[PDB]
Amino acid sequence: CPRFLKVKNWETEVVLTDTLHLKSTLETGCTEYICMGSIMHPDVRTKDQLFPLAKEFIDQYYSSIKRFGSKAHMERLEEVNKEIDTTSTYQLKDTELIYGAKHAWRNASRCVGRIQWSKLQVFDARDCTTAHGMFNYICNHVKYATNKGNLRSAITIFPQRTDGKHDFRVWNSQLIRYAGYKQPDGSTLGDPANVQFTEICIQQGWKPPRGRFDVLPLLLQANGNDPELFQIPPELVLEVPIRHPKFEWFKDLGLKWYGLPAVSNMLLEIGGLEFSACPFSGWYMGTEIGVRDYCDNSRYNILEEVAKKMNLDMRKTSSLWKDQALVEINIAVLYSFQSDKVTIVDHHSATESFIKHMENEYRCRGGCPADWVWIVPPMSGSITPVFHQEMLNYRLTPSFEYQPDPWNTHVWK
Amino acid sequence: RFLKVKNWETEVVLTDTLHLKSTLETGCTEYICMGSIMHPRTKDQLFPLAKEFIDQYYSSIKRFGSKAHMERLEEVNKEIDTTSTYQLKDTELIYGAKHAWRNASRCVGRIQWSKLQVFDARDCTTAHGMFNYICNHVKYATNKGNLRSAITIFPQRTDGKHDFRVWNSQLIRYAGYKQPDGSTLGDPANVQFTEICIQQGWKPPRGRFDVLPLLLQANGNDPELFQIPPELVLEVPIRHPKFEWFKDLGLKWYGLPAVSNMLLEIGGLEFSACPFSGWYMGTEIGVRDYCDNSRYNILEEVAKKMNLDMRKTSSLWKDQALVEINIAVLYSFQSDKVTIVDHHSATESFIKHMENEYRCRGGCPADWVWIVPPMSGSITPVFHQEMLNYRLTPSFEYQPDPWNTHVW
Ligand code: HEM
Ligand code: HEM
Ligand SMILES: Cc1ccncc1CCCNCc1ccc2ccc(N)nc2c1
Ligand SMILES: Cc1ccncc1CCCNCc1ccc2ccc(N)nc2c1
Ligand SMILES: C[C@H](O)[C@H](O)[C@H]1CNc2nc(N)[nH]c(=O)c2N1
Ligand SMILES: C[C@H](O)[C@H](O)[C@H]1CNc2nc(N)[nH]c(=O)c2N1
Ligand SMILES: [Zn+2]
Repeated sequence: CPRFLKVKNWETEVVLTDTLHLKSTLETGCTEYICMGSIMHPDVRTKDQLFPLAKEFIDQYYSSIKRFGSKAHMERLEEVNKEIDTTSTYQLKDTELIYGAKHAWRNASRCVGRIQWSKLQVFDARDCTTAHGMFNYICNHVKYATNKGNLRSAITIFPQRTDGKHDFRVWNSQLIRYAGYKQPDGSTLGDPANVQFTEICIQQGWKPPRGRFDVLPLLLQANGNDPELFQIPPELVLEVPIRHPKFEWFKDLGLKWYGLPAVSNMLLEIGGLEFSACPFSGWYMGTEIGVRDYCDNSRYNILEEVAKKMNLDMRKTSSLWKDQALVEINIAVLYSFQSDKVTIVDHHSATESFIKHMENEYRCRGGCPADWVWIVPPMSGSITPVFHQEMLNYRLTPSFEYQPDPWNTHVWK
Repeated sequence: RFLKVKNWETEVVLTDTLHLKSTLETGCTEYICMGSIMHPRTKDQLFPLAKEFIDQYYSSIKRFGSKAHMERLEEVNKEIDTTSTYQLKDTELIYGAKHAWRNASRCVGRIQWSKLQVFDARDCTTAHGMFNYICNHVKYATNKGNLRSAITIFPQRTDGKHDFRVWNSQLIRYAGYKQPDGSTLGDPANVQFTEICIQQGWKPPRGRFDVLPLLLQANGNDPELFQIPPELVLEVPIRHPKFEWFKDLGLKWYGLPAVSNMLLEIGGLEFSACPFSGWYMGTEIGVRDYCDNSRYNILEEVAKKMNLDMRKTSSLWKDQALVEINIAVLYSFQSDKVTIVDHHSATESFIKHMENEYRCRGGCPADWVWIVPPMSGSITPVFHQEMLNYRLTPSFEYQPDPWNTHVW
């Protein structure tokens, strides 16, 4: 690998130089003969595996606070090494945990929102022992992050993995999501994405209202025990009914969505340590709701219904009736959130901010890993600046990772 | 290993074995992906490449290891020995050109790959000859609006000092002019090429949509200017089926997209002039040509006529105007009976093509970054389709612009 890799923006002709890729730690899935850039996803660490991973991270941390090679750095190194040697693992200091979480976000190549990476409230939940305790921590997170509509990014970090048989897990994919119900006739009520999880909740004892927008209960696993069900207090769940500034009929569609996107099924990796329960939240880019949640054929799938209300010619694809309806739905989502003073960002503003962030990162850090396939929004790609921006994708640690769904691996007691 | 690609909407899983055939580099490594980067002979080099190609050709016609196949290899080897190169048979040229298209990972139009009219222009020696061949291509491909895919192939590279080149990036394009007030008139993408034409004696009309002359280089000589006969240049005035004011924008485009600056590589041989043409997908014109900030950049004017509120981005005024412009382009071509395909129909055909290719070929190299359309991405099926990208030969390649190489 050459020391300097250059990226060009084809619209501005700006050329940036990447050196940070030299710090890449993991595989992308690509090789010199194949690219897997559009592939969605292309037992514990031993003492000897853990040693260099910890040192790599501790070095990175002390370099970041301008104390590299200091007495405190050398002492922390020795202390960590001693701990790994005597206990097969180690515990992060609060400072290091905070640094690690912010950097996992900073390193998330798929995230367009990273200009915000240094403003992340970190909740240390490593003292948690029970599902009830996890419930308490999660409620506090939701309330803090929601902030009456003035959303604040946050992460709550539960105890790290030990032997792999005592994992903390949030079984939910996001803290707040809507149930989906498969009907005897093959139709689906609610969110089809969530049918499997909904069925699991029902089996565990959840009594479902069986509506279109039912907030799912939390299914929480502490210390490897069987997961337990909890209802999020509804006053903590901020929702926005969707209406359109021109179309008075849009409200009659009965759509709404929740304000807080809070992904809860990822794994946070810091210094070789694995935090299998680390729910984090930011705020929405409008297209996540207006394009994907509402218009994906396998999701709420509303294009036809909206197009019919718009009196559109739906006989030919070339009338672009779908595209026309898609825009109006996204206008409505943004309009409804702004009207209710719930933080949201449009895809133009978000990508423009991301470009500035990327330029700053190249300047101060020597690069910014970015996954074009994910960064470019799902509508109007080329009229956003990110479409024209060459990117380099690579994996830096600390990082957020995918992990298997817990019902697939859980040993029921 | 066999690699699986999944469609996340349909849950269809395909199995790729074809990638195992590639030997050319992608640009990525195990540690860095360059998937969004635009651009990541000798006798000794020549024979194995030739052999590789002759082998797959005789395999494709189910006569691998035949007397014909063996005689051909023997023939090619002697020819490389005694002349430092070799000449393709007509059958081989056609097979190779079709497969370069078939292997073009960035092309969403590949369901048409085996329907390609190949014009053999390897006997051409002068720019005048090049002009004749190109006029014939344009006339055949245009076909009064019923567009037909075609490629015209000029003599291959010999020593690199006698290249045939079409200096135009496409056979038909619009001039761009830098103005005193620092603005650009016409297509800003073509400002440089336009200046070269002017320098060489082209008298510019200095309008918004002036069809550029052809600038043609034969056998490494200085390029020469030619005017395409205007009756051969099919154009479409853009109007809108609802907005009667849209025609007042004075917009038009040409019907024939004919890319002329790529290099066609077959069996180690390099065809530096190989203009090829198909037909448009509407977004090429309506989104990129018309709405790129660096191109005609019409969103603001259009949004004005639509009386949209343009104070805040979150009104999505850009997205609204964008859809209407793309409706106009499709409507206009269709009303004039000029072949064009919308991004919905095109991507749908591409998914079917992928399925065909996995079934009969073991895979289909595809570049998601290029395949997904520049508007309404996730409401087309390719957005949800995992793709594998790898490099197969015969292929179309980029080459440097001739004005950065040519000594006059
Ligand atoms: C502050 C506002 C934020 C915005 C506007 C934002 C925006 C986005 C968007 C639009 C995506 C693509 C999601 C999809 O299409 O499914 C994404 C992905 C991602 N975000 Fe951000 N994000 C924000 C905050 C955060 C925070 C606070 C974290 C972690 C601390 C984070 C970590 C990630 C990760 C790891 C991904 C990749 C997800 C995956 O691969 O499934 N983001 N972000
Ligand atoms: C017949 C109808 C066709 C359609 C609708 C079509 C569609 C497209 C589109 C939309 C692109 C993206 C181009 C861009 O965004 O600049 C593309 C790329 C490409 N097409 Fe096709 N195409 C067609 C025929 C052909 C033919 C006949 C050939 C060659 C014989 C071809 C070879 C290529 C190549 C090499 C690329 C990649 C261009 C690059 O890398 O710059 N296509 N196609
Ligand atoms: C996991 C999966 C598999 C197949 N299809 C779709 C998915 C969903 C992708 C999950 N990632 C969603 C995600 C993650 C982090 C986010 C952070 C902020 C934000 N606004 N949205 C996010 C959205
Ligand atoms: C030339 C260039 C330089 C820098 N960045 C970007 C580019 C754009 C690449 C141009 N490719 C255009 C192209 C190629 C083949 C096509 C075939 C059919 C068709 N309808 N359009 C095509 C359009
Ligand atoms: C096949 C493809 O990789 C897949 O559909 C991806 C494309 N890009 C994406 N980009 C974002 N932001 N979110 C997604 O879910 C996806 N899905
Ligand atoms: C940076 C990025 O690679 C570049 O803008 C690409 C993105 N995808 C594209 N896709 C198509 N079809 N055509 C293009 O010119 C581009 N440009
Ligand atoms: Zn790659």
